[PDB]
Amino acid sequence: IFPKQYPIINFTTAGATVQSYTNFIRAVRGRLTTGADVRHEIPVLPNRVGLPINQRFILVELSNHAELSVTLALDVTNAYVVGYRAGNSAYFFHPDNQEDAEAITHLFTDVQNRYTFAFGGNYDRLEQLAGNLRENIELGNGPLEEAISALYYYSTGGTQLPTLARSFIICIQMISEAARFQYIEGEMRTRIRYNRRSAPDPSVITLENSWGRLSTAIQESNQGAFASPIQLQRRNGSKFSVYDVSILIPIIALMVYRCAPPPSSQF
Ligand SMILES: Cc1nc2c(=O)[nH]c(N)nc2o1
Repeated sequence: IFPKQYPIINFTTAGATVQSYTNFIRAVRGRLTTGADVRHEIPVLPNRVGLPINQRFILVELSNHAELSVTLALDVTNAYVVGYRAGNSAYFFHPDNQEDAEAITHLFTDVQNRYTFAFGGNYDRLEQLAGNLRENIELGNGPLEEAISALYYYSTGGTQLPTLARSFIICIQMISEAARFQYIEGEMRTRIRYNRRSAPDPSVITLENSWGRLSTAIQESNQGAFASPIQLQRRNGSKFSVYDVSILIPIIALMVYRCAPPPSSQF
């Protein structure tokens, strides 16, 4: 068979319970990073520069209430959704470079049908197709169920790219972004409990737009002190400035590898 299969984590849009989602995200997090290499207490993702293909991706099996199954391919280096497998058909986003395309040539290799989009799943482009911004795309267990279904039905015919793109944006935020920020995870949990389905408010949006930035600052921050104030956005849109790692402790969960580690302070 394929030289070792990447670890898969299951999640179903059936028993909508807060803890099931918490366990889901928790598993994904621990599945991505080994736990070592933490810049100022915050965990760091493996550097792609020396990360072998056999340690490049993670899979997430999404079961729908109507017994549907889709498997997304997450990139360990930054929880990037590269594609998915709808049964025996696979779809991947247009890679940004050679190495990535070469790396992509490993996911769902046993598929009878394999395809690659002309566009990229990156928010900026994905939103164009969806014809709606993230602030107009609702999140929650409800929208998630719909999303998973849409991905599954792409291969049949009833696809509609706008809907397809929107479906991806949902899965991305609820799975990937939720793992990146404990804060976002909480937002989804709040929704699920009260069976609430709503669009991500300013605070959530900004964090997504600042993941890499924060990762850079947190790593280059001497003794935790941020070299320059990073203006984040509050729930009502009003901007507030962050000055230290301390504030981000309960917020950010995972950081992308930026620079070389310090004198291996993790022990
Ligand atoms: C976390 C994450 N953000 C994105 C994005 O914007 N696009 C794609 N394709 N995958 C992602 O994964």
